[PDB]
Amino acid sequence: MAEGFVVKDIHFEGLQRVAVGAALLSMPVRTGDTVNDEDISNTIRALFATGNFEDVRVLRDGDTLLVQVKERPTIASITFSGNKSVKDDMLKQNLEASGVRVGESLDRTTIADIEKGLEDFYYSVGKYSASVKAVVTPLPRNRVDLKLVFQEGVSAEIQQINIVGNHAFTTDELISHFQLRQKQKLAGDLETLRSYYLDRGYARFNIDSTQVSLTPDKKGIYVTVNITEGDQYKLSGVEVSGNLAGHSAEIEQLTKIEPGELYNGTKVTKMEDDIKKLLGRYGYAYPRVQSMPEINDADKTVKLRVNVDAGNRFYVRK
Ligand SMILES: [Mg+2]
Repeated sequence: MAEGFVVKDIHFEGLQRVAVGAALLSMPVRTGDTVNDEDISNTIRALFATGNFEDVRVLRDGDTLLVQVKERPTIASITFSGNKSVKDDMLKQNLEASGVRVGESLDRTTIADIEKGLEDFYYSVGKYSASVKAVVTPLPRNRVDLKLVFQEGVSAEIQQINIVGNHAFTTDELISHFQLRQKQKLAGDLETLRSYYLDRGYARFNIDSTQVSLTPDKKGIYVTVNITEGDQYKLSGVEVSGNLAGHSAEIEQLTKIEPGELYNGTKVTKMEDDIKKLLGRYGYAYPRVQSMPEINDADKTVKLRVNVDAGNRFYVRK
């Protein structure tokens, strides 16, 4: 039951990029409230959850609730050095989708993760021995320069690949398509494998896991891909909704199909691209188009749900 004190006011220490107003709105307490250790735990927990801080302290000072913080440094610049097989822009992109980019905060605890995530990104191009080293340099105004040093290592060529879980198609049939029109890279093989099934009605197809064993000289790899085929599915309908910018009728006309035709992953992509192209011809250069299947295992059918948001109509007068 305890009691706790009544907050007469709140003092902050450490705020820099975080507005005091935004710091207060993110806190579960304000002046006038009676705060106890439980509330202080909530406040500390809440401030940390913003992701803005590297450390939060909250303690009573007479009638004042004192909030002391250590904001994450701001990433002023990211430099990739030593890479060549994979270019700067691609590495920049890979980090951006991973919560890391110039102008944002660097969570100093996640560093090892950034290094490992990049070394792994390298698996996408046949290099399983890459090593990445993050060099963080402290700047003024709590800023930081992030430099990543790469030793890409040797590329590995597929020595052998096995498929486990394929009954509908023979392993040789499937592998026969990994030889383009060593040959193709693993990443390409998986992409080809998936499409093979998705283009033939296997709406449930899934690559469950991929085991890759690197040879002692690290120049070859042995692959085992474990898949779940599932059954073939009939497409029973295509539903499109969202913000169609007054073109539902034309887009609706692009969802035309043969009721009950086989599900086909590629036709779906084509449909979407066709919708994008249609909206482009009206001033919309960046429309959001996503598709989610509604699978009915009962009678092996699929309803395709397409969401569309036309976006910003960009007018440019010369
Ligand atoms: Mg470079």
